[PDB]
Amino acid sequence: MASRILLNNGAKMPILGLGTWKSPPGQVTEAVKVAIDVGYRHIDCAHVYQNENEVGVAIQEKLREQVVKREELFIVSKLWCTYHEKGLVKGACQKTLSDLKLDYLDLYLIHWPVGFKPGKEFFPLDESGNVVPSDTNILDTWAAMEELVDEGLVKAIGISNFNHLQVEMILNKPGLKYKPAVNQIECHPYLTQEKLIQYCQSKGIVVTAYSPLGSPDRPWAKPEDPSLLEDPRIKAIAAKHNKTTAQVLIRFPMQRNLVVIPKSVTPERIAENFKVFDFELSSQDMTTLLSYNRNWRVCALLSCTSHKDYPF
Ligand SMILES: NC(=O)c1ccc[n+]([C@@H]2O[C@H](COP(=O)([O-])OP(=O)(O)OC[C@H]3O[C@@H](n4cnc5c(N)ncnc54)[C@H](OP(=O)(O)O)[C@@H]3O)[C@@H](O)[C@H]2O)c1
Ligand SMILES: O=C(O)COc1cc(F)ccc1C(=S)NCc1ccc(Br)cc1F
Repeated sequence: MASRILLNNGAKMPILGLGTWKSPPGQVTEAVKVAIDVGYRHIDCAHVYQNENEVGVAIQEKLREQVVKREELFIVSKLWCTYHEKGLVKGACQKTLSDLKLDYLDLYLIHWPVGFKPGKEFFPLDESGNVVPSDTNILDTWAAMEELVDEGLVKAIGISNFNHLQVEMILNKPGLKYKPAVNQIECHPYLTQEKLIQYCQSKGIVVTAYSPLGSPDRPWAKPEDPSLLEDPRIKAIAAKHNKTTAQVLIRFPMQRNLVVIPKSVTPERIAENFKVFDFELSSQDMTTLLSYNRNWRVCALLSCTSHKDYPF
Protein backbone atom coordinates (compact mmCIF):
# COMPACT_ATOMS: atom_id res chain seq x y z
CA MET A 1 0.00 0.00 0.00
CA ALA A 2 0.24 3.71 -0.37
CA SER A 3 2.76 5.50 1.80
CA ARG A 4 0.62 8.55 2.78
CA ILE A 5 -2.91 9.14 4.06
CA LEU A 6 -4.99 12.20 3.17
CA LEU A 7 -5.88 14.45 6.10
CA ASN A 8 -8.96 16.68 6.41
CA ASN A 9 -6.74 19.75 5.93
CA GLY A 10 -5.93 18.57 2.40
CA ALA A 11 -2.33 17.52 3.16
CA LYS A 12 -0.91 14.00 2.99
CA MET A 13 0.69 12.36 6.03
CA PRO A 14 3.21 9.46 5.88
CA ILE A 15 1.66 6.41 7.53
CA LEU A 16 5.01 5.37 9.05
CA GLY A 17 6.94 7.73 11.29
CA LEU A 18 9.80 7.59 13.78
CA GLY A 19 8.97 7.98 17.47
CA THR A 20 11.35 9.92 19.71
CA TRP A 21 10.10 9.53 23.32
CA LYS A 22 13.00 8.17 25.42
CA SER A 23 15.49 8.54 22.56
CA PRO A 24 18.59 9.76 24.41
CA PRO A 25 19.79 13.19 23.35
CA GLY A 26 23.20 11.78 22.53
CA GLN A 27 21.68 9.14 20.21
CA VAL A 28 18.62 10.78 18.65
CA THR A 29 20.47 12.98 16.15
CA GLU A 30 22.01 9.89 14.56
CA ALA A 31 18.73 8.00 14.83
CA VAL A 32 16.87 10.67 12.90
CA LYS A 33 19.66 10.99 10.30
CA VAL A 34 19.59 7.23 9.72
CA ALA A 35 15.80 7.23 9.58
CA ILE A 36 15.73 9.92 6.89
CA ASP A 37 18.51 8.12 4.96
CA VAL A 38 16.51 4.86 4.92
CA GLY A 39 13.24 6.45 3.90
CA TYR A 40 11.37 7.88 6.89
CA ARG A 41 9.66 11.16 6.10
CA HIS A 42 7.63 11.59 9.35
CA ILE A 43 9.12 12.25 12.80
CA ASP A 44 6.97 12.34 15.95
CA CYS A 45 8.29 14.80 18.52
CA ALA A 46 7.25 16.60 21.70
CA HIS A 47 8.58 19.39 23.90
CA VAL A 48 8.15 17.20 26.99
CA TYR A 49 10.53 14.60 25.52
CA GLN A 50 13.33 17.15 26.12
CA ASN A 51 15.22 16.15 22.90
CA GLU A 52 13.72 18.41 20.22
CA ASN A 53 16.97 20.39 19.82
CA GLU A 54 18.84 17.20 18.94
CA VAL A 55 16.04 15.96 16.64
CA GLY A 56 16.24 19.34 14.95
CA VAL A 57 20.00 19.07 14.36
CA ALA A 58 19.34 15.92 12.33
CA ILE A 59 16.44 17.40 10.34
CA GLN A 60 18.43 20.52 9.52
CA GLU A 61 21.49 18.57 8.44
CA LYS A 62 19.47 16.37 6.09
CA LEU A 63 17.76 19.46 4.61
CA ARG A 64 21.17 21.16 4.22
CA GLU A 65 22.63 18.00 2.59
CA GLN A 66 19.57 17.95 0.23
CA VAL A 67 18.79 14.39 1.17
CA VAL A 68 15.20 15.64 1.38
CA LYS A 69 13.20 18.76 0.74
CA ARG A 70 11.25 20.41 3.57
CA GLU A 71 7.98 19.80 1.69
CA GLU A 72 8.73 16.03 1.72
CA LEU A 73 9.03 15.89 5.53
CA PHE A 74 6.11 15.64 7.90
CA ILE A 75 7.18 16.87 11.34
CA VAL A 76 4.80 16.50 14.31
CA SER A 77 5.06 18.00 17.77
CA LYS A 78 2.79 18.46 20.75
CA LEU A 79 1.73 21.22 23.16
CA TRP A 80 2.54 20.17 26.73
CA CYS A 81 -0.04 20.29 29.52
CA THR A 82 1.55 23.28 31.32
CA TYR A 83 0.91 25.47 28.23
CA HIS A 84 -2.92 25.23 28.03
CA GLU A 85 -3.36 28.94 28.44
CA LYS A 86 -4.26 31.38 25.62
CA GLY A 87 -1.20 33.50 26.27
CA LEU A 88 1.25 30.58 26.37
CA VAL A 89 0.34 28.44 23.29
CA LYS A 90 2.14 30.53 20.65
CA GLY A 91 5.37 30.70 22.62
CA ALA A 92 5.26 26.95 23.30
CA CYS A 93 4.85 26.30 19.59
CA GLN A 94 7.61 28.79 18.74
CA LYS A 95 10.04 27.15 21.22
CA THR A 96 9.39 23.80 19.54
CA LEU A 97 9.87 25.40 16.08
CA SER A 98 13.16 27.00 17.25
CA ASP A 99 14.43 23.75 18.67
CA LEU A 100 13.46 21.72 15.62
CA LYS A 101 15.03 24.36 13.31
CA LEU A 102 11.72 24.74 11.44
CA ASP A 103 9.52 27.63 10.32
CA TYR A 104 6.38 25.49 10.44
CA LEU A 105 5.14 22.17 11.79
CA ASP A 106 3.15 19.82 9.61
CA LEU A 107 1.00 18.84 12.59
CA TYR A 108 0.76 20.20 16.15
CA LEU A 109 -1.18 18.19 18.73
CA ILE A 110 -2.70 18.92 22.12
CA HIS A 111 -0.57 16.29 23.88
CA TRP A 112 -3.13 15.37 26.55
CA PRO A 113 -6.65 16.76 27.16
CA VAL A 114 -5.61 17.97 30.66
CA GLY A 115 -4.14 21.38 31.53
CA PHE A 116 -1.67 21.83 34.43
CA LYS A 117 -0.53 24.90 36.30
CA PRO A 118 2.05 26.78 34.18
CA GLY A 119 5.64 26.97 35.39
CA LYS A 120 9.00 25.30 35.08
CA GLU A 121 7.85 21.89 36.21
CA PHE A 122 6.17 19.62 33.62
CA PHE A 123 4.14 17.90 36.37
CA PRO A 124 3.46 20.51 39.09
CA LEU A 125 2.37 18.65 42.22
CA ASP A 126 0.58 19.61 45.41
CA GLU A 127 2.16 18.52 48.71
CA SER A 128 0.15 15.24 48.54
CA GLY A 129 1.34 14.29 44.97
CA ASN A 130 -1.69 15.23 42.89
CA VAL A 131 -1.11 17.22 39.73
CA VAL A 132 -2.12 20.81 40.03
CA PRO A 133 -4.69 21.60 37.30
CA SER A 134 -5.26 24.60 35.13
CA ASP A 135 -8.78 25.98 34.86
CA THR A 136 -8.39 26.26 31.08
CA ASN A 137 -10.69 23.87 29.17
CA ILE A 138 -10.04 21.93 26.03
CA LEU A 139 -12.22 24.25 23.91
CA ASP A 140 -10.27 27.38 24.72
CA THR A 141 -7.05 25.48 24.15
CA TRP A 142 -8.39 24.40 20.76
CA ALA A 143 -9.15 28.01 19.83
CA ALA A 144 -5.52 28.81 20.60
CA MET A 145 -4.43 25.93 18.34
CA GLU A 146 -6.63 27.30 15.53
CA GLU A 147 -4.80 30.64 15.80
CA LEU A 148 -1.50 28.85 15.04
CA VAL A 149 -2.91 27.68 11.71
CA ASP A 150 -4.01 31.21 10.93
CA GLU A 151 -0.55 32.56 11.77
CA GLY A 152 1.27 30.10 9.53
CA LEU A 153 3.12 28.32 12.34
CA VAL A 154 1.47 24.93 11.73
CA LYS A 155 -0.19 23.31 8.69
CA ALA A 156 -2.54 21.06 10.71
CA ILE A 157 -3.73 20.78 14.29
CA GLY A 158 -4.93 17.75 16.19
CA ILE A 159 -5.35 16.03 19.52
CA SER A 160 -3.80 13.16 21.45
CA ASN A 161 -5.17 10.90 24.18
CA PHE A 162 -8.68 12.36 23.73
CA ASN A 163 -11.48 9.96 24.58
CA HIS A 164 -14.69 9.67 22.64
CA LEU A 165 -16.52 12.33 24.58
CA GLN A 166 -13.57 14.72 24.34
CA VAL A 167 -13.29 14.30 20.58
CA GLU A 168 -17.03 14.97 20.41
CA MET A 169 -16.60 18.06 22.57
CA ILE A 170 -14.15 19.52 20.05
CA LEU A 171 -16.33 18.55 17.08
CA ASN A 172 -19.31 20.21 18.78
CA LYS A 173 -17.36 23.37 19.78
CA PRO A 174 -19.40 26.49 19.11
CA GLY A 175 -17.71 28.39 16.31
CA LEU A 176 -15.31 25.52 15.46
CA LYS A 177 -12.97 26.78 12.73
CA TYR A 178 -10.74 23.77 12.02
CA LYS A 179 -11.59 20.18 12.84
CA PRO A 180 -8.80 18.10 14.42
CA ALA A 181 -6.87 16.34 11.69
CA VAL A 182 -5.52 13.55 13.87
CA ASN A 183 -6.12 11.87 17.23
CA GLN A 184 -2.90 10.17 18.37
CA ILE A 185 -3.68 7.35 20.84
CA GLU A 186 -2.08 4.25 22.25
CA CYS A 187 -2.90 1.25 20.06
CA HIS A 188 -1.51 -2.27 19.71
CA PRO A 189 -2.84 -5.87 19.97
CA TYR A 190 -3.30 -5.55 23.75
CA LEU A 191 -5.24 -2.24 23.43
CA THR A 192 -6.99 -2.47 20.11
CA GLN A 193 -9.21 0.60 20.44
CA GLU A 194 -11.97 -0.52 18.07
CA LYS A 195 -14.61 1.84 19.47
CA LEU A 196 -12.53 5.03 19.53
CA ILE A 197 -10.95 4.31 16.15
CA GLN A 198 -14.34 3.73 14.52
CA TYR A 199 -15.65 6.98 15.97
CA CYS A 200 -12.69 9.07 14.86
CA GLN A 201 -12.53 7.54 11.38
CA SER A 202 -16.28 8.09 10.89
CA LYS A 203 -15.66 11.79 11.48
CA GLY A 204 -12.73 11.97 9.05
CA ILE A 205 -10.09 12.21 11.80
CA VAL A 206 -6.98 10.12 11.10
CA VAL A 207 -5.78 8.01 14.02
CA THR A 208 -2.09 7.61 14.84
CA ALA A 209 -1.13 4.55 16.89
CA TYR A 210 1.56 5.18 19.51
CA SER A 211 3.50 2.55 21.50
CA PRO A 212 2.82 0.00 18.71
CA LEU A 213 5.48 -2.36 20.09
CA GLY A 214 4.21 -2.04 23.63
CA SER A 215 6.91 0.43 24.69
CA PRO A 216 9.31 -2.11 26.22
CA ASP A 217 11.55 0.80 27.38
CA ARG A 218 8.77 2.65 29.23
CA PRO A 219 10.31 3.69 32.56
CA TRP A 220 7.51 2.08 34.65
CA ALA A 221 7.67 -1.37 33.08
CA LYS A 222 7.23 -4.28 35.47
CA PRO A 223 8.33 -7.89 35.17
CA GLU A 224 4.83 -9.40 35.00
CA ASP A 225 3.46 -7.04 32.34
CA PRO A 226 2.51 -8.58 29.02
CA SER A 227 5.10 -8.38 26.24
CA LEU A 228 3.99 -8.02 22.62
CA LEU A 229 7.39 -8.59 21.19
CA GLU A 230 7.72 -11.88 23.11
CA ASP A 231 4.12 -13.13 22.61
CA PRO A 232 4.49 -16.55 20.92
CA ARG A 233 1.19 -16.08 19.08
CA ILE A 234 2.48 -12.92 17.39
CA LYS A 235 5.86 -14.52 16.76
CA ALA A 236 4.05 -17.32 14.94
CA ILE A 237 2.30 -14.87 12.58
CA ALA A 238 5.65 -13.19 11.95
CA ALA A 239 7.38 -16.54 11.19
CA LYS A 240 4.61 -17.46 8.75
CA HIS A 241 5.28 -14.25 6.83
CA ASN A 242 9.07 -14.45 7.16
CA LYS A 243 9.08 -11.10 9.01
CA THR A 244 10.04 -10.01 12.51
CA THR A 245 7.51 -9.61 15.30
CA ALA A 246 8.12 -5.86 15.24
CA GLN A 247 7.35 -5.77 11.51
CA VAL A 248 4.03 -7.52 12.11
CA LEU A 249 3.23 -5.10 14.96
CA ILE A 250 3.92 -2.14 12.61
CA ARG A 251 2.02 -3.54 9.60
CA PHE A 252 -1.05 -4.30 11.80
CA PRO A 253 -2.10 -0.66 12.39
CA MET A 254 -1.20 0.25 8.78
CA GLN A 255 -3.88 -2.20 7.55
CA ARG A 256 -6.43 -0.54 9.86
CA ASN A 257 -5.88 2.79 8.01
CA LEU A 258 -3.84 4.09 10.96
CA VAL A 259 -0.57 5.99 11.03
CA VAL A 260 2.05 4.30 13.23
CA ILE A 261 5.16 5.72 14.94
CA PRO A 262 7.52 3.03 16.30
CA LYS A 263 10.50 4.39 18.26
CA SER A 264 14.05 3.16 17.94
CA VAL A 265 17.55 4.53 18.35
CA THR A 266 19.12 1.33 17.00
CA PRO A 267 20.14 1.81 13.33
CA GLU A 268 19.41 -1.78 12.31
CA ARG A 269 15.95 -1.64 13.89
CA ILE A 270 15.18 1.76 12.37
CA ALA A 271 15.80 0.19 8.98
CA GLU A 272 13.97 -3.06 9.89
CA ASN A 273 10.92 -1.19 11.03
CA PHE A 274 10.62 0.62 7.68
CA LYS A 275 10.58 -2.63 5.69
CA VAL A 276 6.84 -3.14 6.06
CA PHE A 277 5.47 -2.09 2.67
CA ASP A 278 6.18 -5.45 0.89
CA PHE A 279 3.94 -7.94 2.71
CA GLU A 280 0.28 -8.22 3.72
CA LEU A 281 -1.41 -9.64 6.78
CA SER A 282 -4.53 -11.62 5.87
CA SER A 283 -7.95 -10.68 7.21
CA GLN A 284 -7.66 -13.76 9.44
CA ASP A 285 -4.28 -12.52 10.71
CA MET A 286 -5.82 -9.08 11.41
CA THR A 287 -8.79 -10.53 13.30
CA THR A 288 -6.49 -12.86 15.20
CA LEU A 289 -4.28 -9.93 16.30
CA LEU A 290 -7.39 -7.94 17.29
CA SER A 291 -8.46 -10.90 19.45
CA TYR A 292 -5.47 -10.31 21.76
CA ASN A 293 -7.03 -7.14 23.21
CA ARG A 294 -6.78 -6.96 27.00
CA ASN A 295 -7.38 -3.20 27.54
CA TRP A 296 -3.74 -2.99 28.67
CA ARG A 297 -2.26 0.57 28.64
CA VAL A 298 1.42 1.63 28.55
CA CYS A 299 0.49 5.16 29.10
CA ALA A 300 -1.50 6.10 32.19
CA LEU A 301 -0.47 8.11 35.21
CA LEU A 302 -1.79 7.92 38.73
CA SER A 303 -0.80 11.47 39.72
CA CYS A 304 -3.18 12.85 37.02
CA THR A 305 -6.21 10.63 37.53
CA SER A 306 -8.18 13.15 39.65
CA HIS A 307 -7.91 15.89 37.03
CA LYS A 308 -11.38 16.72 35.71
CA ASP A 309 -10.33 15.96 32.14
CA TYR A 310 -8.24 12.79 32.73
CA PRO A 311 -9.22 10.69 29.73
CA PHE A 312 -9.16 7.08 30.92
N1 LIG B 1 0.97 11.07 22.35
C1 LIG B 1 1.41 10.47 23.44
O1 LIG B 1 0.94 10.64 24.56
C2 LIG B 1 2.47 9.43 23.24
C3 LIG B 1 2.71 8.49 24.26
C4 LIG B 1 3.61 7.45 24.04
C5 LIG B 1 4.31 7.39 22.85
N2 LIG B 1 4.14 8.39 21.90
C6 LIG B 1 4.94 8.41 20.63
O2 LIG B 1 4.95 7.09 20.09
C7 LIG B 1 6.33 6.64 19.93
C8 LIG B 1 6.40 5.14 20.00
O3 LIG B 1 5.97 4.66 21.32
P1 LIG B 1 6.99 4.22 22.46
O4 LIG B 1 8.27 4.97 22.36
O5 LIG B 1 6.21 4.29 23.72
O6 LIG B 1 7.29 2.67 22.21
P2 LIG B 1 7.36 1.61 20.99
O7 LIG B 1 7.62 2.30 19.73
O8 LIG B 1 6.19 0.73 21.15
O9 LIG B 1 8.61 0.75 21.49
C9 LIG B 1 9.92 1.34 21.54
C10 LIG B 1 10.85 0.28 22.09
O10 LIG B 1 10.91 -0.84 21.19
C11 LIG B 1 12.25 -1.15 20.84
N3 LIG B 1 12.27 -1.56 19.46
C12 LIG B 1 12.06 -0.76 18.35
N4 LIG B 1 12.13 -1.44 17.22
C13 LIG B 1 12.37 -2.73 17.62
C14 LIG B 1 12.55 -3.91 16.86
N5 LIG B 1 12.51 -3.94 15.49
N6 LIG B 1 12.81 -5.05 17.56
C15 LIG B 1 12.88 -5.03 18.91
N7 LIG B 1 12.70 -3.94 19.71
C16 LIG B 1 12.46 -2.81 19.00
C17 LIG B 1 13.01 0.15 21.09
O11 LIG B 1 14.38 -0.15 21.38
P3 LIG B 1 15.62 0.76 20.84
O12 LIG B 1 15.16 2.18 20.75
O13 LIG B 1 16.67 0.48 21.90
O14 LIG B 1 16.00 0.15 19.50
C18 LIG B 1 12.30 0.72 22.33
O15 LIG B 1 12.75 0.08 23.52
C19 LIG B 1 7.06 7.43 21.03
O16 LIG B 1 8.45 7.39 20.93
C20 LIG B 1 6.43 8.80 20.88
O17 LIG B 1 7.00 9.41 19.72
C21 LIG B 1 3.22 9.37 22.08
O1 LIG C 1 3.11 11.37 27.27
C1 LIG C 1 3.90 10.89 26.42
O2 LIG C 1 4.01 11.25 25.23
C2 LIG C 1 4.81 9.74 26.86
O3 LIG C 1 4.90 9.72 28.26
C3 LIG C 1 5.63 10.71 28.89
C4 LIG C 1 6.71 11.36 28.32
C5 LIG C 1 7.42 12.31 29.05
F1 LIG C 1 8.45 12.91 28.44
C6 LIG C 1 7.10 12.62 30.37
C7 LIG C 1 6.04 11.96 30.91
C8 LIG C 1 5.29 11.02 30.20
C9 LIG C 1 4.13 10.39 30.88
S1 LIG C 1 4.22 10.01 32.40
N1 LIG C 1 3.01 10.22 30.12
C10 LIG C 1 1.81 9.69 30.65
C11 LIG C 1 0.75 10.75 30.97
C12 LIG C 1 1.03 12.13 30.95
C13 LIG C 1 0.05 13.09 31.21
C14 LIG C 1 -1.25 12.64 31.49
BR1 LIG C 1 -2.61 13.86 31.80
C15 LIG C 1 -1.55 11.29 31.53
C16 LIG C 1 -0.53 10.36 31.26
F2 LIG C 1 -0.80 9.05 31.29
